[PDB]
Amino acid sequence: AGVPFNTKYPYGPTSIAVTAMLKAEWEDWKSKRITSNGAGGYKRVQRDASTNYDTVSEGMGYGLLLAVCFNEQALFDDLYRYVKSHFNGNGLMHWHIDANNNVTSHDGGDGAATDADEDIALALIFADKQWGSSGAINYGQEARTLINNLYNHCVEHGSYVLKPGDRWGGSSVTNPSYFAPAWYKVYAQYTGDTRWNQVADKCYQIVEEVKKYNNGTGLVPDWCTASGTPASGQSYDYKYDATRYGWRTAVDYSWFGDQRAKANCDMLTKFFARDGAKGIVDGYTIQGSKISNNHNASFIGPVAAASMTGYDLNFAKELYRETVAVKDSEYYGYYGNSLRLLTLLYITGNFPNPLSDL
Ligand SMILES: [Cl-]
Ligand SMILES: [Cl-]
Ligand SMILES: [Cl-]
Ligand SMILES: [Cl-]
Ligand SMILES: [Cl-]
Ligand SMILES: [Cl-]
Ligand SMILES: [Cl-]
Ligand SMILES: [Hg+2]
Ligand SMILES: [Hg+2]
Ligand SMILES: [Hg+2]
Ligand SMILES: [Hg+2]
Ligand SMILES: [Hg+2]
Ligand SMILES: [Hg+2]
Repeated sequence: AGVPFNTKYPYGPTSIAVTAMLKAEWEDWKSKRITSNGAGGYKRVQRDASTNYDTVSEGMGYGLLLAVCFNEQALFDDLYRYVKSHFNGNGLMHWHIDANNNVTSHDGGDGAATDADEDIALALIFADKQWGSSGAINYGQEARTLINNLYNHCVEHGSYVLKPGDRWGGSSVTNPSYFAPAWYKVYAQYTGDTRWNQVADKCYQIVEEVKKYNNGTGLVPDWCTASGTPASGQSYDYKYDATRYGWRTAVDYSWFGDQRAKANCDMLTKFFARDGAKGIVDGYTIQGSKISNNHNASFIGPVAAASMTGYDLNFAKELYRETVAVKDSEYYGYYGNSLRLLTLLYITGNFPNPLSDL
């Protein structure tokens, strides 16, 4: 079960590359990121020294996606027990918890962050399909409950706009890096709730609006309104949020053959081909202007993911090599190195649709 899946994506390349390397990188990530300290009897994904080993719900999502793909059931279950120990009044995880297991003050730590719970829900579907739900945790039941909570609290019911939190945002402000059409199609097929297809379509419509303002680069902003225009007081640049877009959105092409995903990801990949793999930096305006110049793991792997849609498979190979080569030092070892491992799973053929023949 799990890595190596030995599956072939139905569209695009099977891999742009490995199994031994992935397992070694997983053992390293697990050693550094997983702890029982401050985990309430369970396990949690901690951030790094730069934020004093706190936990964010997104990190729980990453850890569950990784743990199921690496066939780590006992660990998955303990991570999920920590998540459940932090569901808020809406059934969505508190977004920010300190190292002592207290929800944080002054930053809306009680509220949830949609991208985290979307990943947690997808990971639960994988767990159901890979291990079955008759054991200690009924993964399928937990997934259905979470998906229902996501739809009820995190989707505008008329427009289908994805909200960034359960108690704020929507058409006046949301986050393109949270957009996950392939996840939504899986939710629709797994649960039978077809409304998730309209949520996916709305994400593509937003990206189409953003094309009016991104000067043909394929870049997306960290935050924007439903008109694809700046969200007040929030970054409109392609920075540490937006970088996840190429990862989440290329998957719809590989799993479902979505031509909108390919058209968009080809644009993004083509933009990065201007400077090449070594030239990727950690901040651009959406018109392409560099605003930061660090070359790190938060930005390389997602471009490798976008490259899966086929703009240039030779460049894709170079991006794979760069993704492997650039690993962040440990003081800042949480975010980039997590995206690196997630994207490495995808671009090596080890992130199959959980509803497919595994
Ligand atoms: Cl997963
Ligand atoms: Cl993953
Ligand atoms: Cl949206
Ligand atoms: Cl949320
Ligand atoms: Cl949406
Ligand atoms: Cl939007
Ligand atoms: Cl896309
Ligand atoms: Hg995975
Ligand atoms: Hg997975
Ligand atoms: Hg939410
Ligand atoms: Hg959306
Ligand atoms: Hg937007
Ligand atoms: Hg895309």
